[PDB]
Amino acid sequence: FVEMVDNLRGKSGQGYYVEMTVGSPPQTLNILVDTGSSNFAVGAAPHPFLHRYYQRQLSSTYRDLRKGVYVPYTQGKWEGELGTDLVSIPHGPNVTVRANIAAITESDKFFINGSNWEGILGLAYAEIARPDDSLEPFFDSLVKQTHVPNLFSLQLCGAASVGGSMIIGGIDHSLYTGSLWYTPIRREWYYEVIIVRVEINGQDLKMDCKEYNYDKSIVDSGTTNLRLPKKVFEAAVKSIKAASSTEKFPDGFWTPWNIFPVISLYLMGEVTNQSFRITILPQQYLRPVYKFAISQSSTGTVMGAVIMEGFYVVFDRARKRIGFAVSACHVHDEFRTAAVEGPFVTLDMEDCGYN
Ligand SMILES: CCc1ccc2c(c1)[C@@H](NC[C@@H](O)[C@@H]1Cc3cccc(c3)CCCCn3cc(ccc3=O)C(=O)N1)CC1(CCC1)O2
Repeated sequence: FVEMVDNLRGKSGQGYYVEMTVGSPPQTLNILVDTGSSNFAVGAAPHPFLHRYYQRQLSSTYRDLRKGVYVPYTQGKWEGELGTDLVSIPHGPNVTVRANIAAITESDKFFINGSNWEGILGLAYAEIARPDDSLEPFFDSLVKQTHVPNLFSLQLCGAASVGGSMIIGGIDHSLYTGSLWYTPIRREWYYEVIIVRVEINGQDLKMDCKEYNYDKSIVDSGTTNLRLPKKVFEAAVKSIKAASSTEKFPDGFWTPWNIFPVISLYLMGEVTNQSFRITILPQQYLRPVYKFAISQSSTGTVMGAVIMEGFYVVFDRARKRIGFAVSACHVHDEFRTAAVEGPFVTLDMEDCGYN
């Protein structure tokens, strides 16, 4: 999959994007890779922040669906006009597919002033597509229309320019060390997973595990931070504060690598009563602006770039599971390294999920 290695770019905190083409003749656009949503949407009008935009008038293969659409994310939102067109990924598989495309015609706090992307590729499932689950997401269209296998993987590498790889249809073994460990996708909407235990410096947070997944835990390449439910964030911060008593930092805030604690999330494994743990280092959760990149949520745990930059993450849709392995590009020192380890014995893991 050599041609797909290093096909991701971005600036820190502004997301990771891949080059795509849309229309005939092909119009090149940079498109955010977002496992936390399910719509393919591109700027279609001359917003002043945009380097370029989709011009439907130039495409002979454009088809109008004569239907509006609107997607609000955590912070921004857009509305637009649904249609279909031919799409490919220059540094992806050698194929062209007819996909649904939302042409964005109005937006608020969505495009970023100074960013180098013009659209978003929602890689999650139909259940959360707008306006409804009948709007087939891109990856579903790709798998339907080609022989591309039903999985993709992400190696997000970080550094204020960032880089990475999206391997569509497979796994590049040179991008990770050790073994992949798989956690089940609990339900196909977001990439929802179940966290069964949390350790700060190998010390259990000792919370009811249901709190870790209240109301969701998801894997989201579109989110920068590791986001934790407040009751879990509260307990997480408390322990991180204690762990790091050598120095004091102000309340609002919430290089000496060895002073900061590693954080371990234990994830439901593939077998009854079996889990595994992923562990990140301070170099993952201390990101240059350093800013502390763990935050509160009312919408559950979001394993964003802070988690994903430690690991090669395989979205094995075919088998309804997500794989984690230590990333071959992750930043580490002579002392410590990000880790994926197992098996562990964990009882009542099905009770950790919220209903
Ligand atoms: C289906 C639409 C939708 C609606 C709500 C929503 C989500 C998705 C979940 N995923 C959010 C993710 O899709 C978006 C994508 C995005 C949108 C605009 C810009 C960018 C990314 C790039 C910049 C990344 C910075 N950043 C983006 C988001 C959140 C935090 C954050 O730091 C964001 O909304 N990401 C994340 C959650 C579900 C749990 C919280 O909320």
